[PDB]
Amino acid sequence: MEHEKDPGWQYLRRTREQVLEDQSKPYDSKKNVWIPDPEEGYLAGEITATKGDQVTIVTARGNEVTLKKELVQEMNPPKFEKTEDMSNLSFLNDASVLHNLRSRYAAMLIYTYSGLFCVVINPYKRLPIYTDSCARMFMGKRKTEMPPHLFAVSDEAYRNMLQDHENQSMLITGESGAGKTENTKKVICYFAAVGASKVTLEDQIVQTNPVLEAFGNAKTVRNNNSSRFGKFIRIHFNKHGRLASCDIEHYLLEKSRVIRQAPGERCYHIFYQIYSDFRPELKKELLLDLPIKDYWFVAQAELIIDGIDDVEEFQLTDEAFDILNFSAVEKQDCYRLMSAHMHMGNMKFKQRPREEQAEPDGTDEAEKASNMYGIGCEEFLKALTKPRVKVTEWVSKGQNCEQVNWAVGAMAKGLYSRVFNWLVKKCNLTLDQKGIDRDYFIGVLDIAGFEIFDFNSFEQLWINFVNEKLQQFFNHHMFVLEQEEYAREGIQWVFIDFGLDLQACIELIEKPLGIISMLDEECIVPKATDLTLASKLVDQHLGKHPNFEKPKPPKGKQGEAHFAMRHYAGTVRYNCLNWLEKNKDPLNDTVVSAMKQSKGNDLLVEIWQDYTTQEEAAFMTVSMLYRESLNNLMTMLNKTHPHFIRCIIPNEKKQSGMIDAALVLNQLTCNGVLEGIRICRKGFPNRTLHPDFVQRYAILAAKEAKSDDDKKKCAEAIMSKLVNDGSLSEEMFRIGLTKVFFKAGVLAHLEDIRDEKL
Ligand SMILES: Nc1ncnc2c1ncn2[C@@H]1O[C@H](COP(=O)(O)OP(=O)(O)O)[C@@H](O)[C@H]1O
Repeated sequence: MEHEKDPGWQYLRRTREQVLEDQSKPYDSKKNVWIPDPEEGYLAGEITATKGDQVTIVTARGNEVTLKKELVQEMNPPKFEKTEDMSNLSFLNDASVLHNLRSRYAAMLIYTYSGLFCVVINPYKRLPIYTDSCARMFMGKRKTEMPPHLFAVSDEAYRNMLQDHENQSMLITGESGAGKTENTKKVICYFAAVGASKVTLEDQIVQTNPVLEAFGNAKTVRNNNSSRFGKFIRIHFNKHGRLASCDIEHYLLEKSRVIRQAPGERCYHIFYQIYSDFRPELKKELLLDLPIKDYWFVAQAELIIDGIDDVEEFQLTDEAFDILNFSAVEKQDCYRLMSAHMHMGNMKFKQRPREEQAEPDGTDEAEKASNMYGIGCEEFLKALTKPRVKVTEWVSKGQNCEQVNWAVGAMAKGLYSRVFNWLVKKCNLTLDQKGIDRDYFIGVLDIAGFEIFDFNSFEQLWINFVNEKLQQFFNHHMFVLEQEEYAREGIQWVFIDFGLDLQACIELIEKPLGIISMLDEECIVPKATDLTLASKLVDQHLGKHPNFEKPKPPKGKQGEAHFAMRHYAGTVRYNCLNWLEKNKDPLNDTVVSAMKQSKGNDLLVEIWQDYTTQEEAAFMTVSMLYRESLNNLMTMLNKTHPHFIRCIIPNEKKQSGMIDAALVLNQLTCNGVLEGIRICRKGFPNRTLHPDFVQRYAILAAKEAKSDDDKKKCAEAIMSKLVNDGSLSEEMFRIGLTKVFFKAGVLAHLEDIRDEKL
């Protein structure tokens, strides 16, 4: 044809010869089954005997086991090998979902539908499925008429927007390394392609990527180019489909990374880009006269990334600034602040014997940082070692070396955070051009899933709270669609909103004197500590809220913990150490004041404009800003039609084609996929329009099938015969106004009788 000529088609759908070979395997619906297996998650076997509540099974490895029947899962026939939408399987169970995804992944078919979910398993290699010619194949095509692909989901959202006159959202989730960033970039490019009719808006949208990834992405153990911030990117269009504008919102930037690197990790890419040989004189202008290995804040672990050329990356970043209309002075002032950060991390201090007051231990690095900030080194060091506190008089407050080091790290994190916020805001101004009406938008949300670590803190609480909200959002969306379908089919049975399954945990976190409220209140109580917070939380909730628990003893390498919560993804042990400090984000106000007075670095003055000093003043916690931000995100998502992309990391080795079955099953458990298949299975997983049912099953009831001119009455007549024959129960189906609805396993049984009689 023409589809089959494109190189991407072999990575989208098997040939007829590969399919017939897939379907050419021995199979007995009553013999071949799946059993639990520690290594492989599930293992194929054959029932050789059955005895009451038990079954004897020879597994694929040859051994013989005896199991309770409740552990045995039905295996799908080979005609369902590599099925494109798993809600079509005859048997909707965990073992079959795992098998189908693994079979597709082995053939580098990385996209699979699962009803409302689009699952994508990271290929860890280049696939030719994202080219212009591949994208054009999906434009205007019915999603059900094309193989699974990110572009089919994207094009359906775009057509929905135009035909339904409603905003859309694309929610992309998954663990670190699963593929979120890559999918997000390709979605944005697809929308910029379909919405495009001497520097175009589309060009500038794309150029945000090098800038935002230089300052917001870093090498981690899990991912060489890990985005350390969540993001919501809205692509605005007029009512004719024309690209109009784009805006970006960022969430939870990882601030600790600019002062600390764990083994195997790097700081944000930008420091190594600036230092690279792309612009050799830049190091000299920035007074970066030591090897990069000697700058403590960026050199605690790795300095290079296998496969990444920081020279070429910096060229792309430096050019992107220009394309995005940053001025030469803005760009240089930005680079100077990055230099200042590296110099600050190398400043040393000491105390003389029996002195509590820190003094500089040499001043060369402080002078270089001050030069980058455009301020005097003496006032900078005085602000740092002897800050002033208003109490109606300015008093000087002494600092020891521990306090100075704390203050330097806090300043460096808060200054970097504000540079990043400024880069986003500047991008947003560039991308907001005159010309095209902003009638609708599609919002792309890319943020990490649940995080359950050995040690869970304030940052994990917020990301897990976010994901409770997002999973409830999915559950509610699924519930509304089911309810609306039954309603218009005249089959309404009354069921409770699936989103209520997450509401108790959400309330524990978000209600008055729930977790966040108690933190906000305690953070301002004189003499309060992390321990008084924790006792208050236990006092308010333990034994009164079922999702609040005392934590298990530190098994394995779990740290100490003050309380535990039962999240959607499991039980999380939280440690409240430093939560009061994290919630207030205190800075050295005297240092900020000196920076806001700088005459040598206008960008430095700009990025502190959101901060009010003591002198300017003469309360908003972090969680209050986060709560407002999340509430605004959710209010907006609930005024859109959402689409769901679930990225899966296949293994821990960045190995293409290899599946770690335990790791994959765990993600499918925690990301809603397996629970969605269960909920599907327990309802009416299958629906067939009356005419197609009549043609499908006439042979089982040929007189009934032709008994009436009205196709609905013919379908009813067939079903009445099956119920009369005993080969169907009235409970197993429902006749709708336009479709027949089938409980789990009922359609397959009807296929069995149809094939037998055939
Ligand atoms: N669809 C894909 N095609 C090619 N490579 C991919 C794809 N998805 C992920 N990768 C690879 O895996 C790495 C991690 O993916 P990424 O999207 O950065 O994960 P996440 O953003 O979820 O942390 C990428 O840098 C890239 O090498």
